[PDB]
Amino acid sequence: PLTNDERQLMHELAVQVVCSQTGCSPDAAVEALESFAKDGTLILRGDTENAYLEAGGNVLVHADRDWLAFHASY
Repeated sequence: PLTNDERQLMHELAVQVVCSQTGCSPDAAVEALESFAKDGTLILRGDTENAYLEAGGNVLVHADRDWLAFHASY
């Protein structure tokens, strides 16, 4: 399972993705992600190779699990 710090890092990467694709501000992107969370479609999951953050059935972020563990723990 993903740790709290790993989930936090995936959320920060998702905010970056939303800002990049929409030109919006980080606060705006956080609001949109929170809307997905309230609808129950903000899904964080992992397999032995990658972690994924999905919003509304679409993958916003995928990160190598070793890279994510390193950057979340150090």
